[PDB]
Formats: sequence, structure tokens, C-alpha cells
Amino acid sequence: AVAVDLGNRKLEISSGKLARFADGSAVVQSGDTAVMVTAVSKTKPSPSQFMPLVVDYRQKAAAAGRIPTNYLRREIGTSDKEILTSRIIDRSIRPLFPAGYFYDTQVLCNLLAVDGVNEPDVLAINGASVALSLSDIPWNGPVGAVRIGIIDGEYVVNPTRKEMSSSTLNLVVAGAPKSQIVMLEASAENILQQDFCHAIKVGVKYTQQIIQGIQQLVKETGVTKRTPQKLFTPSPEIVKYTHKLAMERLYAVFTDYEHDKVSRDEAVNKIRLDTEEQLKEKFPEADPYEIIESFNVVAKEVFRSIVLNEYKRCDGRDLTSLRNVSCEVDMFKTLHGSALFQRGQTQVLCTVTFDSLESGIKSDQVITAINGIKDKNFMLHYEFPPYATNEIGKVLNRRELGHGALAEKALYPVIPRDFPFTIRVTSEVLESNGSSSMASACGGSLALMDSGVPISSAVAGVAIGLVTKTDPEKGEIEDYRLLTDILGIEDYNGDMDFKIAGTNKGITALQADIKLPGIPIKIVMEAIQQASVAKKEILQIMNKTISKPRASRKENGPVVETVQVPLSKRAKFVGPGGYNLKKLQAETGVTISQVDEETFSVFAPTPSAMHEARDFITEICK
Amino acid sequence: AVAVDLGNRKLEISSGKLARFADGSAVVQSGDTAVMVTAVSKTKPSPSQFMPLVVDYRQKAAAAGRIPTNYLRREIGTSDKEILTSRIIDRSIRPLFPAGYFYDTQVLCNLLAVDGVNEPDVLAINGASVALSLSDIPWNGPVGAVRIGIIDGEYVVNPTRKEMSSSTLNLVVAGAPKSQIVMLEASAENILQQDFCHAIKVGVKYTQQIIQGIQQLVKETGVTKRTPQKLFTPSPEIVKYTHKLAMERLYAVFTDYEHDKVSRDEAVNKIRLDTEEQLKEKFPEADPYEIIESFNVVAKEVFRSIVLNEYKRCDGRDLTSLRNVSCEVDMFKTLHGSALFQRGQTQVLCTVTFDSLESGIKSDQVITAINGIKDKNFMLHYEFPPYATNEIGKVTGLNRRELGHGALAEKALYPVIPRDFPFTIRVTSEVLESNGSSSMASACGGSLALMDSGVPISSAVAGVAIGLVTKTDPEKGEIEDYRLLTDILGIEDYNGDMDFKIAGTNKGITALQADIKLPGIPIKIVMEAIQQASVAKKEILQIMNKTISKPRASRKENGPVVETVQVPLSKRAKFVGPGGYNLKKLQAETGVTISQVDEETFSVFAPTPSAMHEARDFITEIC
Amino acid sequence: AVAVDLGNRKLEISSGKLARFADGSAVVQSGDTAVMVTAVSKTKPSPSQFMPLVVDYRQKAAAAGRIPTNYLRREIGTSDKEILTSRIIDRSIRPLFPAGYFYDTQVLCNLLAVDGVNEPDVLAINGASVALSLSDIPWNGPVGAVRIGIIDGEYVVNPTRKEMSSSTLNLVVAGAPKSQIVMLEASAENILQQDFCHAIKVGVKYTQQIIQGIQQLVKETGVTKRTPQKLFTPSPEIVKYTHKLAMERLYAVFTDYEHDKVSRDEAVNKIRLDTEEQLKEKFPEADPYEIIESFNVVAKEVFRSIVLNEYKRCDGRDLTSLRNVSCEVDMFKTLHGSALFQRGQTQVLCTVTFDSLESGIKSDQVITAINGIKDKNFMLHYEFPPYATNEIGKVTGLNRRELGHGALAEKALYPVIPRDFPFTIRVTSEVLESNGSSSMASACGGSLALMDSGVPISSAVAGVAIGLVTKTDPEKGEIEDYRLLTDILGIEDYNGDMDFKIAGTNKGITALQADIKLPGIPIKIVMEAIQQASVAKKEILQIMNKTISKPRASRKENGPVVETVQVPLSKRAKFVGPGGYNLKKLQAETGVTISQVDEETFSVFAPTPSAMHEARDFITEICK
Repeated sequence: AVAVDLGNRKLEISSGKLARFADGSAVVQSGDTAVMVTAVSKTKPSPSQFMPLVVDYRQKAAAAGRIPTNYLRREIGTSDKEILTSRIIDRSIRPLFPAGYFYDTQVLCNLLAVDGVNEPDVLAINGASVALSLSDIPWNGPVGAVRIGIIDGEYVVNPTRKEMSSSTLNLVVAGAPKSQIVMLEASAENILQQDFCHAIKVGVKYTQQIIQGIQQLVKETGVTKRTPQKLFTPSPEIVKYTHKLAMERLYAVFTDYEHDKVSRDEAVNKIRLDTEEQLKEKFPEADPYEIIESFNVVAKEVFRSIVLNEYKRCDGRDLTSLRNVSCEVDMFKTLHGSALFQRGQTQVLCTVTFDSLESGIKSDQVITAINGIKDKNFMLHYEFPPYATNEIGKVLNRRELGHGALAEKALYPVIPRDFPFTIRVTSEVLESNGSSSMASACGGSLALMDSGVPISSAVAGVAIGLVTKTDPEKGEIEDYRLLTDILGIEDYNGDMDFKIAGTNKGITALQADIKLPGIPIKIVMEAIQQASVAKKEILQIMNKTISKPRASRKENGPVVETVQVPLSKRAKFVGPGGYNLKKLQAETGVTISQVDEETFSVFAPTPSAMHEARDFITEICK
Repeated sequence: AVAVDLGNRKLEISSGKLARFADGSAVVQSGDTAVMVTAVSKTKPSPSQFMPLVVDYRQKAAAAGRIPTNYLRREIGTSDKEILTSRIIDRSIRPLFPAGYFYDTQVLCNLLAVDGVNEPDVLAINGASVALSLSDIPWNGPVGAVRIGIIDGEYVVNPTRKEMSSSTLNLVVAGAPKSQIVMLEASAENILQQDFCHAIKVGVKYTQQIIQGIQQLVKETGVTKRTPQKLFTPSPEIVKYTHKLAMERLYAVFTDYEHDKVSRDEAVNKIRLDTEEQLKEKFPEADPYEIIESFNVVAKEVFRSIVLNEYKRCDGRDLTSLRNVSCEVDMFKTLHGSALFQRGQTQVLCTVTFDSLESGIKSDQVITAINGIKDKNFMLHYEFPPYATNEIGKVTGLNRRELGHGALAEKALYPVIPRDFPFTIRVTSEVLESNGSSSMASACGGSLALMDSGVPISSAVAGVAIGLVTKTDPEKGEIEDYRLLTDILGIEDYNGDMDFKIAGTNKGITALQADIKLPGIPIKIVMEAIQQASVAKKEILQIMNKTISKPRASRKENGPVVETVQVPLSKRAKFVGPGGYNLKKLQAETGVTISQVDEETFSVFAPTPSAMHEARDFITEIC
Repeated sequence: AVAVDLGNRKLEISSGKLARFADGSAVVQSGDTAVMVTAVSKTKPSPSQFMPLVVDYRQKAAAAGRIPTNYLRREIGTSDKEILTSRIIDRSIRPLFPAGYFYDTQVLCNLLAVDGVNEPDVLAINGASVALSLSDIPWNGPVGAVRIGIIDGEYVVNPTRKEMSSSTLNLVVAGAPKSQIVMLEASAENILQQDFCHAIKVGVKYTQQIIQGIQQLVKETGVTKRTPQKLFTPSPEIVKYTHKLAMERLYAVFTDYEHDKVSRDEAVNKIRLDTEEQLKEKFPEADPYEIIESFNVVAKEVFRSIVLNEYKRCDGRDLTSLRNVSCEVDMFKTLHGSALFQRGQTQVLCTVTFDSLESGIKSDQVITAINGIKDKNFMLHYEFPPYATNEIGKVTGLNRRELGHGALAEKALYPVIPRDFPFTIRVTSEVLESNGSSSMASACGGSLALMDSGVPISSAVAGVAIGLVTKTDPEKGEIEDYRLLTDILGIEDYNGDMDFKIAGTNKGITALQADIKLPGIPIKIVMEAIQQASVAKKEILQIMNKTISKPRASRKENGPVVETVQVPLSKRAKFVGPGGYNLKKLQAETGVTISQVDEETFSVFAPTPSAMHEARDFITEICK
């Protein structure tokens, strides 16, 4: 039992009492909120040729504490808050696993109690670190996680629910030993870059105190890490031979600036086919997967050496240049708003649909409390069809759900208040070669302006890559390069996917997907600054297509007006138990609600829809 | 780009702007409705050893694009309209794929915009043809698809949404080059055969103009086709050896008229097992699947040669002869209506249940509008349990075949359903055993159970399936001669060329679903199939009328009742309860349904008079 | 069409008309309720090296046939009643399958008609018996299933729905020939042990009449059984060789009394790894699984021979001794009630949370509320997370075992739940560690949490699992001698013959579920299993009573509050909003549940006093 003090909060960490059969277990308590996290890792190697790691964060109360149970009454599935928290925990712990740890691993978070004051999502990240630290699963140093908010200009560590609602910043920082950063996830109300950068430095300082406390608990209880059967990494002898065979051919492919996505991959695949054939001959007894991974290591090394040595990217761009950006609005007449955003070979179609206010709340209390009503009546739906990458796939996706929330909070600060309709932005990825999620914010802002929503300002996002050269002995970063508007290959062979969105005068969202086991804080600051100048250029291009919201909504847009029905005719109009109202609203598409005993409010998505419902009302009234 | 004129309708086809990463892509626009269709096919052969093609039609908003539904995809799943459209698109494009194309193919439909006037489902079929034509996926000639309706006695191509509501016919025709019909799917309000035949002729002519427009776009684009890694067809020399080995054994089995479904299947399996081993020794290098498929080619060829040369089926009857038909009603006392229909070795148990009119609502706006409210408060649920074929399979969820077969039988029985019936009519058809057209048997059995239940339907409805066996030379590819078979068995559909299901009353046609496996068939074959099915439908209706010819004068005594109760407004607070909790509690415990009509009156629906009996007790026991 | 007379009830069994393609099919009718059951078994051995038997029970309607269920999504298989009924049928027929019958088998039940008077679930078990009897699927003897209830002190066979609503006992007995018992499932209203045991005796007598009727139809029809192409029992010569190689090593492991669950398994697995790499060399031609099952046969025999000959268990306990029991209460301040029950290495955390009476139990769609309501506003949820066994599992997806265990523990605690409680009582049982009867630990832990919440229950409920190890000659098949084990471990259940989970108060029996793995056990063994469990239950209740003996005088101060607030009729339009939008919004941002009582007042349920603080300032703000 080790206590950690963070300014004015307490973090009680304990182990050895509950769930003693799991490989690792821990209980993290702040105030009256307790979360127990367990870690289980199979001893046998996994058949899958990667690191199978799943994180499941389960809650029992929907609206924190207030709803008693969602699991007892509704087994229908996992909300988006549970999925998002699982992704944040997964991002914080995955980089610290050793390379080649091909073993099935599950991290489960069980919310023992919640007081409705201290949020359990932050304690769940720390619980995963403590459970993995005390376990025998091979894992690197402990990770501390805090949430930084800004209330009345002051930075608050782990703000309560009451303060979180009044905060202009919602930033979560996961830090490694030596003040490294392994996870960043923020949503801000268009705050300045200077305020945003200060909060990151404050957060990393607080996570070091948690790491010191966890290391103390690891010292008290004897922790002996297991020895895995074998770590699945290609042998240096095989990797060296692959470098001799295919360095020149791979170098020529990556120095050929005429390649597109499909031709670059085909050229690399042709080298892979030839090299793997002679690799098996040289090593007849080698693992078949070891041949595949050895080529991927050599190809990644060759790709990264060009950026570091020559400052030239595989498509001929320099470190700061953007890809070609094309914008378009008013694609189809019947849509309330539309926009087609193109960035290199990434195409995104964004649509804006207006709906009734009542569409937010559905199906009694528990269902509408599992997924709470959005603060402003505005949600974003993200789709990643299989053909976006020329693929076959079945049509709950974790990546697509997470990207939708990332783009939704990027556009959230500029959405106006008290809009007379629900705003539903649908972002569809038609072609994928880069940051389609960031293109959803740019295209979503264009479609919002085209639909007539009076947003405060345009929102643009970009992804910043990173290529580093780490010393094999010290482990420190000798030198690094930051890339603007990375491709798919640069993200695949890079060290991070630093997606950040915002307006021209502020920052609205950030999601750093760091693949390295921690990066220095100054690299994060330079990534924010590099993306600041890249965002200005993108907003310059988008403003040429459209610079301000349209004066009025489209003529074929939704209408809302009241209809008066007498007391005598209400029985016939509503029908037996509201059957007539439910029948009319189901075929003509309108939504009718009673505001009082006399007047009803009718919402029709199109003027034609209201025309049908208007004659239907009058014929009953006569 | 390329525009095609269809009467007063204008069609636009374009490509090269959206989804450029897919193997094929196209945008088909009619009016303000735009649909984008993509085709993706893998280059590595799939281990499934068949055609893994899957079509997923998707709509972003229900109720003619008025109520968005894309966001609740997680909590809703796929609607029935989307599944039915996917089956129609699959039927139109599957027969044109080359034989042995065992590569994972998926076709996606993305409704870019819908204006609530032009239906996007027909444009989706056309988009699938253009996307495949422009792609490098090996696919035969383009397919045009139109919808034909009959409004005020005139034939309309691609009618608007408000035009099909007043239409007596809803027919979708997919055509291949040279006026060959690929897919047929219709649902008419008991229209004459001559009117039905004329609409098909008009539709095929309209699809030819679409094909001509698509071919122009293909030539302009400059499409080149990939060379597949391998086409998994058996070697001609392997089939020649297999034919010599099992020609006589298979001939004797198919000429034995004492066989049933099970005994015939195990008889050909005995020859297959013996031939399998001998083929392996002769051709050790041959693939394990190549040996299996070669026997299937020989068995299919021997099976068809008997029909073509001798005009006799495997079970001994002639081309126009039906199998034994037996009917029975009122087997169980407590069922509102019931019927047991037997045709050959196919047995279907049909049950009729009367529910409240409020059961058609799903209590929430979006989900209710996703599938809509039934037109006559009539629905049909079709169940195909695994024991119908002596098989083991999961029963969770609803597969696409069950959904499609339920809508087909529902469309067959829809025109005769009366209007303003005081209850929701639910028909459940369970295939107890399957050897033939169970979906058509659900139409016949459903009609019998509807009359037994006491619903005053206009006329009895019967449905039959028509097979087809054609001889085609590989040199050219046109049909030389053909045989049309009445009431085909499972082996005759499996080894046949089409599954021509059609139902109707004695003086009209109500539903049709042609499932053609050939790459198009002449229109004259379709006309003959409709005529041959009308004769068989008359024979089946003759047998059914002996069991029951008119609906019962009234519903069964144990049937549902509707009553109106009076509660004073002061009493309403404690009778209804806090938030209606008392009413909801009485609903689940007893089974009755109470709906407020006005301030004092409450309408009560009880499935049984006994269930009603314990409902007035609750009303009076208060105070 | 053989008819069987069971007192005043008539049972009609027919075959040969419907579903003739299936391997076996039968129709069982009682009154106006008819149930058709089919059985299909594949003739090709399954790749999975066990018996893949699945039973699916489907009802076309809910609320005893009043509400049609099909026409809806969520198929038909998944439902509270349907999953439990499938579990009852599965346990009635599973023990009678031959050993080594690794063939895919499915049993399906279709409710042809339901009259709302006779229960189709009992007919479904008999239908599964007839369908398997008439099929060519190798099955060992028909079984008969009856339901026994006590209505006015008299015992009623197959009670109607009206009689079950007034019955103090809900017992289902499945009997094999020669008066054996295959399945027991009871839900008693805290009845006396002598009355409970008499009902079992009466039930077994009635099942013998059904077996007599089924056997008449089998001979009349002329059933002939198939010959499976292979039975996967290990060869006698390999099993005897594994015995000579691992008997001494396994004997030392099971006589080592300092082993725990994990250490014992690793010690056994060490012997398995060393023995298997010697059996393969001795029999290079042996099937790979035949080696695996040969070691399992030897290990199971050695484990059972110790308790038979020495009366000593693997952990040093005697036959009637319990494991260590530890209990804690109110470990977390914010929970309405909590308890941490520990039994040996089995650890269960139980939580009690109150709910709004109305919105809690009533679902959104009144049609979708097929399991409409619990008689008392009380239900239990059982969770078996994968880390309870140090495993990785599907955290989602339907779990039949989890559903069955939740209803079993809920049945145990139901008779002591008070009536007309202001809130919906929801008990959560989470198995943090599992080494035995976590289901019965949920009964004891749930009892402690209920008293800690202030719920005035009548008495404390304790449960226990009784195992059994028998000696049976292979020449004939009778039981010579046997041992009954109190509070069995996981290994004792795995290598045992029966998992006799029974719960009750200190003066009665509330629930029972006998998981008999043998092809029937004598009525005598069941009698002493109940008596032995009575002694163990009293010992457990004394340990729990030390932690807490009576319910708290009041609920926790941070518990739910229900009180009304007056809303003027002139302000009703603005407060409720357009079509109840404002009430839905307020009830979603906060946990407060608002229900309109009359035209001027609204009843407000608040989960916490702070929740009503937020709600009160929200409504008063509207008043301006």
C-alpha cells in the first residue's frame, strides 16, 4: 500500500488482496473511487505473428455512479466511452512491451466503486501500469498518467467531474521514466499554443511522482519477471544478410519520386519476393516468419536512413512541405451540406444532415444514459469502408469509432450554441493514404460552412511524423526529423502519428500515437510548432474554396413550425395510444411532438415532407 | 459522362473521381439521387474453393432518405430492405462471372444522395455493372436494370416513389447483351398473365439501351482485364476419364424411380467415393478439389442427358407433372389458424397469429421507420431450421435466405389480404423438411392457414417452381434446345439452370422470383415458363380447395378480443400508476395491451378470452 | 401414439409424422400444448476432441403464448427462460451418451402450440428423450421428467400455471431406468428438508411410468441404432501402461497437503509432460489425443482411489470438513451494500445497488420485455471474468454458464427477499478467484451484502457444493461404495461424479441444482447428500453470522431517495418540454428518474442525495 500525493489529490495503490490468480493485479483508489486492473499473459507463443494485446475497460454505471447498473439490465454492448478509455489505456502501455513478445495478453479494468466525483478513467491507466509492474509479464518501466485541466487560468491535476465541466482543456498525459512521453490525448476549447505547451510540461512533472510511488511498491514486493520461451525478433545475422541483398534496390525505390502509393508498394513487394526466395536458401532452417520480419526490418532501416541522411522524403518532399490539397463544396443538391476534401491520395466525403432535437434521446432512460446526450446537439460519424484501401472486409470497429470522436472534438469548439437542429456530420473515407481522420476535420469544417451552420472559424488538422536515430547502447535519441503531412508508409515506418487539429488562432484536439517507448518533451513542443505553420497553409487553401458560412440554410432544408389542433379533434388526431402520430411519423419521415394540450410541433427534413404531413393533418381536422 | 435516355427518365454514368483506389468504381445518378458502387477482387485465390462474392447494399437514411440511420449502425445492424436489395444485385451479377473464378470479391453500394423521388436500388444494380465493367475483374457483358410499373394501365420505366404507390406492378428486370434476361423479381396486385408478359418485354428493351450506353463508356475509358492466376476448372482429360468411370453407375441411379432424397444422395455418394480413389491413382498430380469438381461435372452432365434425351425426370414423372400434394388444417386447438402443407418430400407448417395493431410499432421513431409499418398490417416470418435437411447449424440471428424467402412468400399473399382487419396478421412458416420449393410451399400453406383462421382473403394463393435444362455447344454459346420442369426437386434445382419461383391466384400473378444460373436466357423461355407454371398452379389450387375452399365464417372462439373499458378521471391516476407503471406491469404479467383512446375510455386487447378474463378482474379490483 | 397417465394428467407421445428427415423426432402433447423435439448427429467425427452437444429450446411466444416473440430480432434462442430450459434439457440427456462419442449433436425444441395452462419445458425434456430413443443415435435408456409442486400440503405432478403460482416448491426430476436420478433442479420457498426429500421420492416414481411408456413406443416402432465408426476411449493396454508410469508420481502429488490450486496443477502437468513423451515412443502409432486421454484416465483413477481407500482428500480435509471461510462487509463507502466472501481459494465480491421501481424493471419496448418482471423487484447478475482462472476470454458474447449461475444464486436468495421494498434490489456477484463453487459463494456473499444494505431479509442464506466419488464395476455397473465430499474443490468436481449445489437458510432449503455426471445415481445417495449439506450449511451460517447477524437498522446515508415535487399545471408545459424532452434530458445528465404521478405532482427517484441536489436546483431554476 503506497500513497502518491499530486498537489491536492491522493492516489492509494494496493495489491495482494483481490484477484490473486491473475498474473498481475492492482487496486487504485482516489477519494471514494476504486478501480482494480488485472493483467494476464499466456505462456505459450501466440499463433498470430504480432503482439496480441487487448484492453477492456468496463463500467457499471453509465452516468458515473448515478445510473445504478447498465450491466445488470442492459447487456446490449459496450458504450463509446468504454471503447475510448480502452484505446487510451492501450496507447499508454503498448509501446513499453518488448519487441517480439508474441504472446496473448489481456488487460481488464473492473470499476469496484465510483463516487461521481473522481473520474475512474485516469486511475485505470495507472492501474494497468501497476498491475503490469507487479506481474511477471516482461514490461518496461512504470507509466504514470494524470489529467490536466485549466480552470480560471489555473492548471489542475486530476480535476473532479465538477471542475472538468468548467475546464477549457481536457488533456491526458502518460509519462515514462526520465520524463519521457508515451501518450498524449487532449481536447481544448481553442486555447493558445503557449497555454497548451505549459500544461504538457506540468503533466509530465506530475507523472514522475506516480512513477516514483509505483517503483516503491515494486521494491516492497518481490517482483521476478518471467523468461519467455523466445522473443520473436529476426536474428542480426539474417538481418545483416538481407541488408546486403536488397539495400540498393530498396534505396532506388525510395529515391524514385514518381511513385504513387500502389506503385511504391508493388515495387517493394517485387524486391521482397526476390529477396525472400534467396533468403530461404541461405537459411533453410530459419523460421518462415523470421524471413518476413527480417526484410521488414531492413526495408524500414533503408527508408529511415534516407530521411535522416538526406532530409529528402520518399515522394520528393522536404520535411515541412504539405501534400497537394483540393477542396470542393456543394457536391449534390439534396444534401444539406457537402464537401470533398483531398490531400495527396486521401479523399474524404463529408455530409451535414440536420435532424430534430428529439433524435438525441431514445429508448427510455438507461439506453439514453449509456451514451449521453452531446452537450451541443452535434455528433460526427466516421466511416472507413474496405474499398478505401482496395480491401475486402466485413461491414463494432475500434479504429473507426475512435477516429470519429477525435474529429468530433476537433470541430466541437467552433459549433454554435442553441442551433435549432441536431447537426450530424458523416465523414466517409473514399481513398486512404494518410490522415483520413484529420481530413475529416478539414472536410467537416467545409461541409459545416456549406450547410449554413455559423461556426466561429474553420478547423484544419494535420499529422506530424517522426524519424529518430537511437544509440543502441545508451538508448537516447542522437538526432531526429519531424515530417509534415506524413503518408501511410511514413506512419508505418515512423515513430509517431502526431495528429493535431485547430483553428488559425488555437488548438482544439490532439492525439499523439507514439510508437517509441517514450520521447523527450522538447520533441513534442517542436511537433506542435511544426504543425502550427502547416495548419495555417491548409486554412489558406480551404478559405479559397469557402471562407464564411452561407447566409441562410438551403431551401430544401428542414423546417419546424407548430400546428394547432382543437381539444375535440385531439383524440382522433393522436389515435389510440398515439398510434396515429407514430404511424404518420414513420412513413412521411416527419417528427411530431406535443408541446401542450393544444399545439403540436412538426419537424420535417424537407419542405416536401412537411407538405405531405400538412394535408394529412387538415384532412383529419375536417 | 455517358448519359442514357429511358423514356422520360435520364440516367448519368461517370467514373474516375471517387474511390480511385478500388478495382472498379462508378457513380450512377438519376435526377438528384446519386449512388456510388465499388468492386474489389483479391488477386490471391481463396481457399474456399468456390465463388466468395458478397454484395452489401447500404442506405444512410430510412423512409426515402428522410430519417438518418447511419449513426445507429452499431445498435441496429442491417435492415431488411438493404438485405433484399443486396440479393437482387447479387442475382444480377453472379451468373456473369467466369467459371472457376475462386477469388474473394466484394461489391459495395454507397448512397451519396437521395432525393426521395428516384429510387436508388435500381441505380445500385446499374452501378454494379459499370463498376465491374470498368474494373480489371474478369466479368462478362454489362447488365442493364430497370423497374417496370403499371400505372392507370400504362407501363412506366423507373417509376418515381409516388408512382409505385399507385402501381399494380413492381417488376425489376436485369438484361444482358442480346436481350437475355439475367434476373427477374416482381410483385403484382393479381394482374393478368398477358399484362405481366408484356411488361417483361418492355423492360428487356429498356435494359438494352442501358447496355449500349455502358459499352460506350467502357470503350472511351479503355478498360483492360487482368489475367487471373488460375481458373479452377477441371481438366478436359480428367473429366473424360471420370465420365467413362461413372457414366453407367450414375445413369442407373438417376433412372431408378424408387429413390427418395436421402437414398438418391447416398447412392451417388457411393459411386463418388469409389471414383475418387481411382481418379487419384490415375492423376496423382491433380489437386484434391480438381478430383471432386470433375465428378460433379460428370454427375451434372449425366443427370441432364436423361432429361434432354428421354423427357423423364429422375423420379419418374414427366415434365409438367407435379409431385404428391397433401393439405391439412386445424391440427392444433389453441392456434388461431394452422395448416400443414406437404409437396413431395417438402413439409411446411404454417401458423396464423392475431396481435394488436400497436405491435407493428417499435416504440421508437428511428427503428420503426427503418423497416416501416406493414401496408395491410400483414407480415410473414419464414423459418428454415437445420433439422429440415438433417443438418446441424447455429440458429442465432437471421440469415439472408430466410429474410428473402419470407418477403417472397409475403409478397405472394399480400394482394389477397383484406384491408381494415381489426388485428395484425402474422404468418409463421416453418420448413419441417425440405426437398424443393419451401418458399412456394409457404405461400400455399399460408393461404390454407389464413382461411382456417377466419381471415376473409379474396382468393387462395398457390406457388410453384419451374426448372430448366438446356443444351449449349461450347463452340458458340447459344441454346439449342431446352426442357421446362414443373415442381423441381432439390437435385433438379442444383443441377438445373434456374429456380423460377412464381405464385398467384387462379386468375392472376402475385409474385415472381427467377434465379437464373446461366448467363442470361431468351425471353421466349421466360414466357413459356410463366405459361407452364399457370397450368401447374391451377392443379395445385384444385387440390387445396378440397381441404378448404372458403374462409371460416368467424375466427376461432379462443381468438383475440378487443374491448373498451371506462375509468373515471379520478380513478385514472391510480389505474394508470406513476408514469404508467401500473399499465405496463399489467401488460407483461397478463399479456393484454391497454391503450388510452380518450380521457375516460381505454382500449384493451387480449390474445385469448381467458387472458381477457384476468384483465377485467384487475380493473374492478381497484378500489 | 402412446399415452402415459400421470395422476390426473395425460401425456401423449407420437412420432413419424413431422420432420422425417431428422435422425430422431418426436411430438409430446399435454392438454393443448404440443412440443416437437428433433435430434441430429453427424456420422463424421468432429475435429474437437470432446462431445459437441448443443441444446436449443425455442419459444415462438412469450408470457405463456400471449405475446408473439418471433417476428422480432435477437433470434429466438437467447432469452432468460429459454437458456435455462436448454440447460435443464442438456443436463438430462448428456450423462446418457456413450463415452468417446465425439460427434456433433444438436437437439432442437419447437413449440408447436402452447395453451397457457400446461408447461412446455417439461414436455421438452421428455420430447428430447423420445427423439433420442427413436433415433439411430447411440443413447443409453430413455429418461422421464416431471415437475413436482406442493400446493396445499399435497404433492402435484406437472402442475398447471395457476398451481405453480401458489406452489411452495418448483422441483424438476429427470429419472433413468431402474429408479436412477439424472437431473435435479429445485426452487423451494424455504421448505423443510423432510418435505423436500419426499417430493424427490414421489417424482422419481412418476418418471418411471414415463420410461415405461417410452419403452413401449421404442419396441413398437422398431428402432435400430447406428454403429459409430470409432469410439474415442483409450485402449486398455495404453491406459494400463500409463498407470505403471505415473501412479507413484501422481500419488505423491495428491497426498501432498501443502499444494494450492496452481501448484497442484503444475505438479500434475510436469508428470503429464514427462509421461506423454514416453507414451509416444512406446506407441508411435497411437493417436495424439489417445495419449492425452490415457493420462487423464490414470490421473482421475489415482485421484479417486485415494479418497475411496484412505478417506483423505487432496488437501488433507476429511469428507465432511469445510474450507476456510472469511467474510467482510461495507468495504467501499459509496456502494449501497458490499461483501467479500472467501471460501478456500474461491473469492467472490458481491455488491447491492438500489434502483427506481418503475424504470428499472420495465424495458423500453413492452413487447421486448419477454422476461417481463421478477415477482419481487429483485435480480442477481453473476460475472465470471477470465482473470478469475488466470485466462484470456471473450469479455463479450453470451455465456450460458454465467446466465445459469446467476439464476441459481437468485433462486437461493429469492424466498428471503422482503416484499413491497421501495426500490429494485440488484445484486452483483463477481468471481475474482475461482477454485470451487463460486455460484454458492454468490449466495452467501449476496446474503451478507443484502444485510449490509439495510434490506430486511428474513434469514441468512448459505450454499455449498457436495461432490461424490463412486466405485463401479465395469462388468455389471452397480455402485458398490461411495464417498460424499463437502465443499469440493475444482479438481474434486473435475474428477468427481456430481456437483450437488444446494442453498438454504438455517431451517430450510431454497434452491438445488444437481449436476450429475454419472448415468443416474440411487435415490439413497441424494438423500444423504442433502443431509450432509445441511450440516455444512449450518457451519457456514455460523461463520457468516460472526461478520454480520442482522440487517442494518437503516440503509446507508448516501442511498437512494424517493420523494415527490409539486409542479403547477400552468408550468407543466415548460417543465416537461416538447414531448417530454426536458424530463428525458434532465434524467440523462443526472441519474434522477422522474415519473408523473398525477396532473400536478411528479415522483422523483434520486440514486444519491447529491443527485437530488442537482435535480432540485435544475427544476427550481425552471420556476425562475
